[PDB]
Amino acid sequence: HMSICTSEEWQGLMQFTLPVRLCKEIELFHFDIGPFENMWPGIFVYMVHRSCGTSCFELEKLCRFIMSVKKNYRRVPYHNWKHAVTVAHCMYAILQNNHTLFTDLERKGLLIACLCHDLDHRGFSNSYLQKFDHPLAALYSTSTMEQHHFSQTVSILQLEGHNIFSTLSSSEYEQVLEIIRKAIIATDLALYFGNRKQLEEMYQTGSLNLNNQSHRDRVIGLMMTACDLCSVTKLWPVTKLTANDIYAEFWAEGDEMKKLGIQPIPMMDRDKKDEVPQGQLGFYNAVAIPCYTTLTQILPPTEPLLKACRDNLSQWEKVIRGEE
Ligand SMILES: [Mg+2]
Ligand SMILES: [Zn+2]
Repeated sequence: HMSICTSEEWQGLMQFTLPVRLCKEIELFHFDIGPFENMWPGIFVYMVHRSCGTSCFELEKLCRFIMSVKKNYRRVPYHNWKHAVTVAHCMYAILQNNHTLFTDLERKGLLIACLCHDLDHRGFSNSYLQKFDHPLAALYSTSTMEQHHFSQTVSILQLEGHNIFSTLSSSEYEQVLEIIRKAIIATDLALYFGNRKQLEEMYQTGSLNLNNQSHRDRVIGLMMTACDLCSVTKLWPVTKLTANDIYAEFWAEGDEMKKLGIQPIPMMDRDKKDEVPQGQLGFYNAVAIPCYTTLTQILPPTEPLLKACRDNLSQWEKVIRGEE
């Protein structure tokens, strides 16, 4: 059921060399992978090597894994291969700035979880799947697509010559799969609200403790949200172009809902584009800003993400004032 890369594809990646000029840019939070499409797989290899080490994974298996992952993302407007690499780069930047707070196993697991976190996304939301009783909603009662993404991740690792984690001890192997499962499930925004509220309380009361596994799981979960939403932390033109893709996907879902006799929420209605700026303001105030605010309190080095998010909030406010 999984697509598999070709030999030409993974061998090509093995020989790829990242232009020297980008080495410096990739370390920055605001880096936009957009203008370097042919280099995306190579950029991921580079980040894994820098964060985890050039020998952390057998190169041949890592290249097969990456190119097969790319082949299992669909040609949808937003939850595609570009989104996966963008989210993984944000994780790389967060890890580089907070390196020793995380174990080697966590860094490998998180970069991989980010690349695979939307695997086989079809362009439809959990709301849609559950509303119309898709088979996936029966199999996965909550966090439907996310449980599916994790299942797809395991399926790729099971492809011949694709298991980049086999060299881990049996104990660490189970530990990394759990890190990945929890990280992918955390990308279900439905869970973010409670996770952020809990973390803020733990932080403020001083009970937050990183040697407490349940606390670590929650911090990692907020990092996942922060990376998944990072388009709001790029330079405005980038943030604006990405929003176009996000809505293109939403509108296609809304179109299907109308065919089934259900009026879509305004956000998914292509006939209600005038409501988008206010909708963005609402998302930033209720989701994005609080997310990066709490992440910055827990991990000070991530402050640049919050500053960028605040700048974009101001940009959406300018749009509402008619200053676009
Ligand atoms: Mg997702
Ligand atoms: Zn995502």
